[PDB]
Formats: sequence, structure tokens, C-alpha cells
Amino acid sequence: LTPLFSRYKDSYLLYSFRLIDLLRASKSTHLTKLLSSQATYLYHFACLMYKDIQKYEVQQLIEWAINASPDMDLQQFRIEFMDKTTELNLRSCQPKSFTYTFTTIWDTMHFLSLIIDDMVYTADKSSLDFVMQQLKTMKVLFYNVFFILQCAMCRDHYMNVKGFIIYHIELIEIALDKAKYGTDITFVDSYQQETAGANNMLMKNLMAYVSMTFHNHINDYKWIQRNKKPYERMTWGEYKKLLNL
Amino acid sequence: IPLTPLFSRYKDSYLLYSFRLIDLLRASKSTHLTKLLSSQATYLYHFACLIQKYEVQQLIEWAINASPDMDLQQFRIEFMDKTTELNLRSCQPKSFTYTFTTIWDTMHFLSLIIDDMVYTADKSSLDFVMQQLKTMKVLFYNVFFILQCAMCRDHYMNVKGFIIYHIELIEIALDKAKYTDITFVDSYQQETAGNMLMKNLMAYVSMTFHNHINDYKWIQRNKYERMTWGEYKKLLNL
Ligand SMILES: Cc1cc2nc3c(=O)[nH]c(=O)nc-3n(C[C@H](O)[C@H](O)[C@H](O)COP(=O)(O)OP(=O)(O)OC[C@H]3O[C@@H](n4cnc5c(N)ncnc54)[C@H](O)[C@@H]3O)c2cc1C
Ligand SMILES: Cc1cc2nc3c(=O)[nH]c(=O)nc-3n(C[C@H](O)[C@H](O)[C@H](O)COP(=O)(O)OP(=O)(O)OC[C@H]3O[C@@H](n4cnc5c(N)ncnc54)[C@H](O)[C@@H]3O)c2cc1C
Repeated sequence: LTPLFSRYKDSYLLYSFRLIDLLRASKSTHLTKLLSSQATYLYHFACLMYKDIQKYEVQQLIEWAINASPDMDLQQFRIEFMDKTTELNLRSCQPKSFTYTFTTIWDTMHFLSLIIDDMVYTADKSSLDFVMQQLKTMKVLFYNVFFILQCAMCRDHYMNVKGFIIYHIELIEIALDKAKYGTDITFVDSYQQETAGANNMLMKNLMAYVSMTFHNHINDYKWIQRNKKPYERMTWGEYKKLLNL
Repeated sequence: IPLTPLFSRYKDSYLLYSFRLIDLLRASKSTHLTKLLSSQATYLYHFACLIQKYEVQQLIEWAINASPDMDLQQFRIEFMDKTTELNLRSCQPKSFTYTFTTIWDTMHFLSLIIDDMVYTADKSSLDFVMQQLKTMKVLFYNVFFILQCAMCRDHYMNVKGFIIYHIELIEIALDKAKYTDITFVDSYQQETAGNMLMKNLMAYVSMTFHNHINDYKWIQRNKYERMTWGEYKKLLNL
């Protein structure tokens, strides 16, 4: 619960806002289904109220977005979204900042990674099957990342490499599946220890590291894309500090 | 690539895979699928070692035109005649029993090709190897199963980026080489610890990925003996 985490939380809601705004513009039923599922899942991981009411009020919010006027502009949708979230008792959904950038997306992806590892490290005896289900939702969330802003290069790249994140989500799933059948999980401090285990080791804070290293990989790779020589990259030690992990 | 028993299986599995791909061309139900198949098949034969480029275009053009009403066994006879007539007998597979092992072999085959290319690159062929690695990314992105396993396809669609990510790591290394040389390290732990690149990186990545798939299928089914890098390096004389 640090200053960078506070940015993350607000970017998470900005991303969710801009996602449901697209529902009214959707040009196919498949995309409508895709958008509204994703938006429901995102709010499900967001903490807005206290779960039974939350999930039902989100359904109301999603249903109102599906129906809103396709001929509104973005700023009009924002007006009526702010009213709708107020009357639904969902002012927690309201983003403080509405300036949408690549940092909005990245923040959302890092937030999601922070959620995975807190659920996993506080997984106890009885909640094992429940986390197993949340991990499935997380895989669908990362498979269907919308950029919303225009960047065809970026969307082509992510479709190519997003399987690196999902892979590690499945590593967790195997670790939880082993824990259910006896072999408890030993949390280790580094990617290299889990790597060596190749017997149930899982890195503490695994997805923060995975999303952090992936984020560096994208930035490294864009010098190839535009043909330039590269420059301060984010480090793991530094990253843990900013987030007090 | 060191010639061993298992590597000889890989090479024949690779050709069998490539045969079964071009059999799909006459059946294609969309221009997009046709272009995608012929491209992959051209790419696959480009990495095969069989003038060769031109005759492979002829082989590909003949399979695009082949009768759609043929069955597989007839296509197989005509293909054997065509590859003979074009002086491409090195394209014909010795065995035609298509299983999951044929696909895996082909994927570890391509992983062996990447590593060799990379380790034996000179400063003059740097741009060339970069060009091949981009062709390799397309190959792994577009892996067809051919056999029926809808669950397999969905799963690979979800996690294939794990392999392509590691191809991109190589391009980042060759790009730094173009401006800091790459130091080859022997272990994934050494490369991941930090311009270091693991020697035989893709054979380890593909081996690790292979184990992960088999691990994961017990989840998929609600239900001993896996492959190790030491044992794998030995089988292949790495
Ligand atoms: C999924 C995705 C795919 C993308 N693909 C491409 C592409 O193919 N080609 C292209 O040109 N651009 C791509 N981008 C955008 C690109 O990665 C940057 O966001 C953009 O180039 C802006 O550069 P920047 O340094 O100003 O912002 P960024 O560095 O990317 O983000 C700014 C913020 O992110 C934080 N940050 C920086 N590095 C890290 C890190 N490793 N881990 C965690 N936080 C970090 C910092 O606090 C900084 O405040 C992609 C973005 C996303 C979210
Ligand atoms: C891309 C791909 C995705 C797949 N996804 C799924 C899925 O989601 N669900 C499912 O049930 N099945 C899936 N399969 C099939 C599965 O992986 C096995 O091939 C199949 O279940 C048969 O198991 P097997 O033990 O007989 O063969 P395998 O264990 O797959 O391997 C047979 C041969 O491969 C060699 N080998 C074995 N392990 C390794 C290793 N780690 N590294 C290198 N070589 C090895 C050995 O020489 C062995 O002879 C997939 C296969 C492929 C190629």
C-alpha cells in the first residue's frame, strides 16, 4: 500500500472505465461478450464494497454500459458513468485521473500481478480450490489485454509474447495442485531457486518479477523495432523498494 | 548439429510434419489459411537442407494445385513421385506414423537449428541470423497440430509466447552484439542471473516447455519420470 500502488489502483479503474465505454461501440457479439466478461473480471479483483452486493452492482454497471448510447462521445459517456457509479454506491469504481497512456495499461498489468501473489501467499488449507479458480480468470485477463489506444505494433507484439506471463500463471497452478495432494509449497526468494527446482518451490512475489521482467523486455525490444541504439532500466531490487514487497 | 539417434528421429519427424502440412493445402477453406500453410511449409523446408529454394517452390506450387478429392494415401504417392522428379528425395520421410512425438520432435528440431545458427554466427552474418530468428518466431506462432486435439491447440495458443519470448531474447543479444559481444554461458541460471546468452538456450527452453505441458495435463484430467537437462544434453551430444 505504497505511492506506486496508489497509482496502480487508479490506473486499474481508468483502464476498466475505458474498457466498458467500448461496449456501446462494439461491432460484433463476440467482442461484446469479450469486453463485458473482461470488465466483470477486472472489477471482481478491484475491491469496491461486500462481495455479494459488489458483484451484483457491477453487473448493473456493466448492463448499463452495454445499453448506453452509441452516439455519445467519450466525455458524455464519462458524465453518465460518474452518475451511474454514484447511484450504484460504486464511487470506488471512479478513477481520480482520466489521462490514458501506456502507463495506464502497464499499471493494470502490474496490479494484476500483485493480486495473484497475495492470493497465493495467503492461500491456506481450504481456499486452495478457490485460488485455483482465480488463477483461471487471471489467465483469461492476460490473454485478452485491450490496448484501447492505437498501437498496431504493440498489439502484434503482445499477442506474440503474452504466453510468457500465462506460462508462469500455470506454474502457480501446478504448485497449488501439488499442495492439494500433499507436497506443500516452499516459497523462495529468487527466480533462480524456483528455476533450479525444475519438489514444490515457488518464488515469493513471482508475478511481480515476471511482469517486471516482461515490461523490461518490451522496452529493450522496441529499439529493434525502430532501428536505434539504446538508458535506465527498472531493477528488481528497486522495484521491491517502490512497492515495499 | 551433432548426429545422434534421437536427432535422426527429429529429422525424419520434421519431414513427416512438413509432408502433412502441404497435404492440407489442397483442402484449404480460405485464402488466408492457404497463404499461411504455404508460407510455413516454405519456411520449414528452408530450414531442412535438401536450387533447393526454387524446387521447393515447385513442390509447394504442386501441392496448392493437387486434387482436393484425393485422400491422404493418394496424395502421399503423388508427393513421392513429385519429390523424386524434382531431385528432392531428401524431403521424403522414412516413416509416416504421425503422433504427438512428430510435433514435439519438429519443435525441438527447430530449437536445435536456432542454437546452432546463433553459436556459429559471425559479425558479418549477424543481420542474416536476425532474419532467420524472425522467421522462427512465425514458425512457432503458427504451429498446426494436424491431428485432432482441440485442448492441445487452446493450450499452446495460451503459452506459446514463452518460447517466442526467448527467441526475442536472442535477437536482443544479437542486436547488442551489432553495436557489446555476447558471452555464451552454460546454464539458464547464469543467463537469467543478469550480454549473456545460454549456450543451447532453445533446446533447454523447448525441453522445459515440453515438461511443463506434461506436468499441466494432470490438472486438465484431475489426476513419475520426466526429462532432465543433463539427460537431454547426453541423448543429443550437446
Ligand atoms: C503489453 C504492452 C506491450 C507493448 N508493446 C510495445 C511494442 O511492441 N513497441 C513499442 O514501441 N512500445 C510497446 N509498448 C509501450 C512501451 O512499452 C512503453 O510504455 C512506451 O514505449 C513508453 O515508454 P516509457 O519509458 O515512457 O514508459 P514505460 O517505461 O513503459 O512506463 C512508464 C512507467 O512505468 C514504470 N516502469 C518502467 N519500467 C518498468 C518495469 N520493468 N517494470 C515495472 N514498471 C516499470 C515506471 O514507473 C514509469 O513510471 C507496450 C506496452 C504494453 C503495456
Ligand atoms: C505443442 C504441444 C502441446 C500439447 N498440449 C497438450 C495439452 O494441453 N493436454 C494434453 O493432454 N496433451 C498435450 N500435448 C500432448 C502431450 O504433450 C504428449 O505428447 C501426449 O500426452 C503423449 O504423451 P507421451 O508421454 O506418450 O509423449 P511425450 O512425453 O510428450 O514425449 C514423447 C517423446 O518425446 C521425448 N521427450 C519426452 N519428454 C521430453 C521433454 N521434456 N523434452 C524433450 N523431449 C522429451 C521423449 O524422447 C519421448 O520419446 C501437447 C503436445 C504438443 C507438441
